[PDB]
Amino acid sequence: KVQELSVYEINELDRHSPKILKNAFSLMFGLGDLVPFTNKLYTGDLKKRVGITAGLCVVIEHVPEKKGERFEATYSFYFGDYGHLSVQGPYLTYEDSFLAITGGAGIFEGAYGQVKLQQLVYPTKLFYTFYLKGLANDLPLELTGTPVPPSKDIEPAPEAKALEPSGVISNYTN
Amino acid sequence: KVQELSVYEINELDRHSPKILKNAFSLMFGLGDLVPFTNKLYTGDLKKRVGITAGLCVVIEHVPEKKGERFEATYSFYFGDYGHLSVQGPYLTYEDSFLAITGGAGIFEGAYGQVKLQQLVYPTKLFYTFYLKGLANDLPLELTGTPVPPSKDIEPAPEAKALEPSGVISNYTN
Amino acid sequence: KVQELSVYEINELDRHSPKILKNAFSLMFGLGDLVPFTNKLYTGDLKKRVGITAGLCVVIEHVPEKKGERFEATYSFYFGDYGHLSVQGPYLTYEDSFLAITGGAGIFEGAYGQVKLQQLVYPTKLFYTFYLKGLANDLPLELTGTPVPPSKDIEPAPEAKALEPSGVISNYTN
Repeated sequence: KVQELSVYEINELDRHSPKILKNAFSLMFGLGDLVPFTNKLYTGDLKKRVGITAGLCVVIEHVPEKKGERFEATYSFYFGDYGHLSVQGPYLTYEDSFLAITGGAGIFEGAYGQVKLQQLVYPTKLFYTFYLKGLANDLPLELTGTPVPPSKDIEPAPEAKALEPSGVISNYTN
Repeated sequence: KVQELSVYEINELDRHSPKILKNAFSLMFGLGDLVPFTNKLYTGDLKKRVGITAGLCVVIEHVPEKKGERFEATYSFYFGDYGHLSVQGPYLTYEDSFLAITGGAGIFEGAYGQVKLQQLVYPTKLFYTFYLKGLANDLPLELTGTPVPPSKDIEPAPEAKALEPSGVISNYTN
Repeated sequence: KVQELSVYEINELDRHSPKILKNAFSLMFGLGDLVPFTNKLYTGDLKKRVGITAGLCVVIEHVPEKKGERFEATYSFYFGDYGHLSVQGPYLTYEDSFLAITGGAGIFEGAYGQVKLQQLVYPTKLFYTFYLKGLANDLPLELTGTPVPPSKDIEPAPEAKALEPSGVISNYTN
């Protein structure tokens, strides 16, 4: 069975990220450019800080027709002591995409399926919906609150941005 | 149940690829050298352009006794509107290898198994056979035409090279 | 059915590894720094050389309060003619972690699950415990011997370090 899990990834610009290694033949982004990154991750209902994303975007090409870039991305999503999910696939700055769920650990051991990536504000706000298969158990209720509908205006709960106990999961990843 | 899917990956020299990021203290490839890449991808029967490969080869070592290199590769195969497959594992310039199928998306959601990489003409032509498990449905017929047996002299159909509708899949990746 | 598999990873200083690609503006590791690496891999009982590890550590952040680093790692474990296992996940220099098994090839085709990483000497000796599902067959007995108790003092069997027939698996990876 599929268990839907939604999360918001927010770049609050306080993690030295993105770091752009610029090597391409072109002034614009192009093959050769690498972007290691790490953003914050919140629950789909925006009530709690869960952890971080972490990994590498490999630039594949500039896409002038779409005024954007194609990256190939390899990264993980960290949920404090619950574990993590890993993914691989396309990040297009100009449109939504789906990535492969390559596996997980902790409660996410056995994870497979795909995840939808929706960019809400370039490059600071993204919304994901994992269509998760393979998990041993139902997801914890803490993570499965009704998601806030995605739009450019979303913000995590103030207590979650503030790292108050009510706004974080235990040992949220940082 | 295994569904075999074969494709040809061709470097037509028009995608700025490969891009070599040099760090090893050697005239030869060595650990430290990174090689982002993206080549064109055609059906196993060579009749249609499907998309591209995209990702990163990490040089592991030069192998003088084999006159070649070992890379560790993490990358995806894009099939236009159908989705993508992702892989991880060894690319040896000097011999065939098997890589892990880490997952997929679109029609390839749930994909697992291994893929055989056959190096046909270095560095411009490779032939792959995915031994695909976990797919929801039989693959579309236009992807499963009897493959052209691999040889150094294979060429995509002229319609596929020229990007005519009869020689491409819908929204073929570029 | 889960099959447990333990192996030792040792940096014997003869593979040019690790290579530190320094891009962060600090003397400390930081986002931007990339570390391609490849170490030797021995059985859990330390009697046999099996192969190598090979891949890339991406620095995510320095963790000064823990006197260590967080990396996001993408790499494979090579077992000679047996095949390989691929992983994605966290490597923290200051505490044990679990990584996702993203897939495998050979006897490891269909592999999934998670793997524990335990550092014994930073960064030259590590001990892993794979929790493997999905395999077609029971693991070969030469890989499932009782592990040597993990400590900073572990050493491969003399025959294995010297690459004598009795101390290696067939076509052990190098």
